[PDB]
Amino acid sequence: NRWHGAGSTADFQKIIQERCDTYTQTIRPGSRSRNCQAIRQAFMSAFISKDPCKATKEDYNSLINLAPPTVPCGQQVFWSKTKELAHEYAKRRRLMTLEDTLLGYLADGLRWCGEPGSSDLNIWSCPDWRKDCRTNYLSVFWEVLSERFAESACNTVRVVLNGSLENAFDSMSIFGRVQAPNLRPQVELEAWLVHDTGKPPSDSCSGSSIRKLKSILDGRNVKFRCMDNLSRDQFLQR
Amino acid sequence: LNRWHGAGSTADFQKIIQERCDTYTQTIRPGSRSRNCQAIRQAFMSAFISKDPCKATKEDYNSLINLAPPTVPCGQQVFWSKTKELAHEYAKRRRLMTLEDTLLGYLADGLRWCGEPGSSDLNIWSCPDWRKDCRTNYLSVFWEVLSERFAESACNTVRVVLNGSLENAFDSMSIFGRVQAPNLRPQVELEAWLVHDTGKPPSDSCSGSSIRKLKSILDGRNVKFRCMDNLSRDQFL
Ligand SMILES: NC(=O)c1ccc[n+]([C@@H]2O[C@H](COP(=O)([O-])OP(=O)(O)OC[C@H]3O[C@@H](n4cnc5c(N)ncnc54)[C@H](O)[C@@H]3O)[C@@H](O)[C@H]2F)c1
Ligand SMILES: *[C@@H]1O[C@H](CO)[C@@H](O[C@@H]2O[C@H](CO)[C@@H](O)[C@H](O)[C@H]2NC(C)=O)[C@H](O)[C@H]1NC(C)=O
Ligand SMILES: *[C@@H]1O[C@H](CO)[C@@H](O[C@@H]2O[C@H](CO)[C@@H](O)[C@H](O)[C@H]2NC(C)=O)[C@H](O)[C@H]1NC(C)=O
Repeated sequence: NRWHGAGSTADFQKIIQERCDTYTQTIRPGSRSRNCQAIRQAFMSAFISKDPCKATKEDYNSLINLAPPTVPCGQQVFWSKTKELAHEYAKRRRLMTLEDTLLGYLADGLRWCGEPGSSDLNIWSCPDWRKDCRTNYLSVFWEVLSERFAESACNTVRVVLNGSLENAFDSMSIFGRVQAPNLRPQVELEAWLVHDTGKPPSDSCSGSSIRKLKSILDGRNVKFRCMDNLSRDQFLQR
Repeated sequence: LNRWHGAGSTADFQKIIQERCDTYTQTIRPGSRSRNCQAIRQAFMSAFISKDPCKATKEDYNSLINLAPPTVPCGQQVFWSKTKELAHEYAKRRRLMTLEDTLLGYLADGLRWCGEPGSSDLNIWSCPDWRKDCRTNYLSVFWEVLSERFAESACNTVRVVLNGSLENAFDSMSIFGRVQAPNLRPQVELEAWLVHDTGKPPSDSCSGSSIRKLKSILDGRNVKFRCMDNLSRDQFL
């Protein structure tokens, strides 16, 4: 197919419904009950048969309202450029990243796109964010989910950043661009800049990029505590 | 066209929306960054103009709510039902926030609006009454959409000001009842303040039908509940 991105995950619909069952029954049973058939149907309806490069935030409002990415106060974890580590940290400390919310869990690691005049997914290729269009259903999903995740944050939240990069805070990242500026006001944020096993840090809490982050948080009336110069192992020990 | 049961659209609706948006974003609650009030007003108009006033859906307000979500800091939220004036004077004095203190709630408070298919203008003549005409009207749908997100957004300790004075301080069919209470997140703690007129005595209290009503809803959602009754209008304020 013509897009520069990999095609939709095979059997997407089955995966998201089975993941929904597993999540609602065995991961976060609670609660209030949710219909996973309805959630799957809402997920498909958001993007199926639509122009794969005209995704808007508004296409996802209904899906999100069925299961907002809300995490109990003091359990929320943000991350940027630290995928593996942040999730290991969350899993071990019993915390929740975006990928641990119902909708994040459904979509984590999946790919999807549709095609006008078709009720099927495009399993051949999907729009690439850089080569094709930013406004694609995969990228917009994560942007909008990220935004609501940031909005619903409460009490103490933590963020895991990459101390082996020149700028641990990337203002063009999803964290920098969508999450930090939408963080609920008056929450408290603790940041951990963590470096490879490995090697001396390339960024710190005193670096320019973190000062940029503090400036955004000052604006959101968010108290900020930053810790750095820790290796992955040292971090996971504290 | 004057066929509906409800008062027509507020005259100057568009001007009023723009003025209030400027006031809110510049003088009341300046944000950490700017919101484009022209864009907000355009989105508000586009939601309903030239549409069947009885075919409103929540989706019609997606763009608008995305421009200005009615969310606020934990512990800040004041809910109300049948206690508008009291609740708002309460909120003001304690520097808390009702829905009407959010950007969109502030824009829309006390206004009416509806359109008519094939017309680019508001219907100044009449608009659908939510009882006598249709529930799916742009005025009722707006408040339900806003109310739901505001309730969703609540965290830590939040409060609701009830009246009674009424045989049922908690009306299960009010917006608070259908839409707010049932959308509070688990572990949120709701304080209910049953305030009678003062005024001769009450009519309802933290014991009654109406509450086993509310409390029941909170239970089963995992919302903690504190009910303070036997309070007057002067005590409370
Ligand atoms: N500012 C407002 O006009 C407003 C309207 C509706 C709802 N709210 C939000 O919900 C709560 C109050 O609504 P309520 O229905 O619990 O309280 P009432 O005093 O019973 O009603 C307030 C106004 O809403 C109207 N109302 C109630 N149900 C509907 C409906 N289904 N459709 C249109 N209007 C309705 C009602 O007639 C009254 O003028 C309050 O916490 C606030 F957050 C605000
Ligand atoms: C900080 O960022 C770097 C760059 O992304 C990460 O290193 C990559 O990690 C992946 C996943 O293990 C490897 O497959 C790549 O080979 C690595 N790329 C490079 C350029 O080294 C690193 O894991 C991050 N560090 C922390 C502490 O999260
Ligand atoms: C409880 O409900 C009653 C009835 O709505 C409220 O009384 C009204 O208040 C307004 C504003 O002062 C008056 O103009 C109306 O005449 C009143 N209506 C009736 C039927 O009395 C009363 O304000 C509410 N009490 C509290 C504590 O909010």
